Amino acid sequence: DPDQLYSTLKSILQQVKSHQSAWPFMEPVKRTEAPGYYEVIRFPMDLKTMSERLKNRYYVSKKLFMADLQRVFTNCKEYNPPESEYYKCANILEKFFFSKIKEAGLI
Amino acid sequence: PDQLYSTLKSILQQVKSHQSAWPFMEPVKRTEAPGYYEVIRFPMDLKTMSERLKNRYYVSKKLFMADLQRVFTNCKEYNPPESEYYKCANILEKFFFSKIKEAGLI
Ligand SMILES: CNC(=O)c1cc(OCC(=O)Nc2ccccc2)ccc1OC1CCOCC1
Ligand SMILES: CNC(=O)c1cc(OCC(=O)Nc2ccccc2)ccc1OC1CCOCC1
Repeated sequence: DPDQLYSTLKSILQQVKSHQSAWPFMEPVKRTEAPGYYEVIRFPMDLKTMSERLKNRYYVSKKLFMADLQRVFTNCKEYNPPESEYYKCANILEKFFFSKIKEAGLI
Repeated sequence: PDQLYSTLKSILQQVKSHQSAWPFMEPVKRTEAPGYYEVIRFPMDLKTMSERLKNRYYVSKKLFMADLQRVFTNCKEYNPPESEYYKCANILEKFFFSKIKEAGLI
């Protein structure tokens, strides 16, 4: 069922975006704010871009959606220090993310 | 190539000796983890990574990172956020990233 998947992913993504630790991940990181970011990170990802991909019917499987969302987190942990606010936010939001996937029974 | 090999060996060994590595040392058994292999399609562990290393599979940083990252993401996907295993995954992942940055791999 394609619109089953779509509705579930929309719901999940929207809850992730509304989470209080989502703020670092809402938009493409700007080169002005992140020194040499696009030299280090070859596959940049963010929640805006994920919203568009969703709207564009790109997420035809769980696996694709997970991959982009995990990329958000791995980009962040690759680039930032472990005790930085952004790294902490990545793990809080990841925990939340997994709890919402488990809730939905996405399999 | 033996530059890469030595660096990866060193990193992997340090990861395996870390006090939070214990959940990841061997393949998870279906007897101990209900429906694990239904949820997790690409299982990974540090024993298996040691073998792959010895087997000269890790010809690039990217391949090594991928398998090690998979160890953590498998664990977080399957376990509760406040479970001991989930906590260990993040402690060990932090340690891991600090060691790869130290070596100038990523
Ligand atoms: C997911 N967001 C980031 O990874 C990020 C990192 C940023 O880090 C700057 C920096 O100097 N980081 C750094 C510090 C020490 C060592 C290496 C990198 C700055 C803005 C960043 O993007 C956010 C995008 C919108 O929210 C505010 C900033
Ligand atoms: C990386 N290891 C695991 O993910 C794991 C999960 C296991 O599942 C236990 C379990 O019931 N987890 C669970 C708890 C609440 C809800 C769903 C699953 C069992 C053994 C597991 O690994 C073994 C424990 C450490 O010793 C060797 C491997």
